[PDB]
Amino acid sequence: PPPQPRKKRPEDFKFGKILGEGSFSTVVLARELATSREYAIKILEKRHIIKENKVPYVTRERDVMSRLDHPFFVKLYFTFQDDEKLYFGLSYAKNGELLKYIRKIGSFDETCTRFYTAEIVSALEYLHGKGIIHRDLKPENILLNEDMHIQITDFGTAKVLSPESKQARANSFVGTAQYVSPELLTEKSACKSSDLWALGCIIYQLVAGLPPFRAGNEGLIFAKIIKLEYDFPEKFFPKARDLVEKLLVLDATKRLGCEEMEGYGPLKAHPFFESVTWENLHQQTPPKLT
Ligand SMILES: CCCCC(=O)N(Cc1ccc(-c2ccccc2-c2nn[nH]n2)cc1)[C@H](C(=O)O)C(C)C
Ligand SMILES: CCCCC(=O)N(Cc1ccc(-c2ccccc2-c2nn[nH]n2)cc1)[C@H](C(=O)O)C(C)C
Ligand SMILES: CCCCC(=O)N(Cc1ccc(-c2ccccc2-c2nn[nH]n2)cc1)[C@H](C(=O)O)C(C)C
Repeated sequence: PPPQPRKKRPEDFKFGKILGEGSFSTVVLARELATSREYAIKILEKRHIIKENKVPYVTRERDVMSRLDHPFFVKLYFTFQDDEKLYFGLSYAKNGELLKYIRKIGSFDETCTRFYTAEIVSALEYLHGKGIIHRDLKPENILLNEDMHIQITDFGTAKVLSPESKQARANSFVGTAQYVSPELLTEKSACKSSDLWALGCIIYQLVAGLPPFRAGNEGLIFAKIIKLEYDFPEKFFPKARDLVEKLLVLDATKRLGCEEMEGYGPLKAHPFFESVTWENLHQQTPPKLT
């Protein structure tokens, strides 16, 4: 086989605190003894994922993450298993979820909204260029590294579209109610443009402090999405409002940035992004949130 480092094993690490608990996974900070490097190790119990029919999501996460090579994504460095567990060695995003910052500060100023929006747009341009739909983009899945650059995660519900068939639509029903696109609800398929709908909701949330479609329960949220039933608060940055209006469009072929709208060029050219230097965002110093 191709030359590669020795496969790792649990005894190669000292495990420390739990960083997160999921319904079928747990993430633990670990130090690799031989290097002193720190990883976030996602651990899944084989019996549990077998019983709860989660193996396809686990295999999907490994397959999609292994294809990514870009600074705005959590990195999958290695995987291994033992008799009871599967292990993913991921980069550790020390500053946690973007959602945490929205909640603490209430909403972002225009400079920070623009910067973080531009990072997300650049990450989506990369993903869509590889024919990958995220399908569950939301602030909880946009992590922040030590330098406050984004690290998008949660690829177990992502989809690699088939280049051989020029596949544009994916059929699995996945996502989170507040960010799900109208085409997934009504046509039961998603496309790359479904991520641009989620982007619109995220920009709105950064400025307004709440996602645009919101209610106590999921069904009520769905009813608002399909009617495009939302409003802006009064002081919303005007160019950001124009951008959100060009993303939160019911017809998935009419969202700025989608292929039918001639792609990322026109989206990056939107007036909200006038000052952005798109070429090397990950090398730029992020603006301070407070
Ligand atoms: C190492 C974890 C357990 C893996 C394994 O070895 N197994 C379970 C299983 C389940 C689902 C899949 C799967 C993966 C991707 C896409 C679809 C599916 C799937 N498979 N069925 N429905 N969806 C693979 C393995 C055996 C088997 O089922 O082969 C059992 C006997 C323990
Ligand atoms: C409907 C597919 C059902 C499963 C199956 O049958 N497949 C895929 C697969 C993927 C992943 C695993 C897996 C997941 C977690 C941990 C270990 C494993 C694993 N992988 N190998 N052994 N265990 C298992 C099966 C065959 C194969 O893998 O070839 C298809 C492609 C014919
Ligand atoms: C049962 C191990 C032999 C199967 C094997 O070798 N492969 C399939 C594979 C690999 C890794 C996983 C996996 C998924 C989630 C978490 C950990 C692991 C894991 N298990 N062991 N290490 N990582 C599932 C299936 C290779 C590959 O598809 O990459 C082939 C191409 C050589």
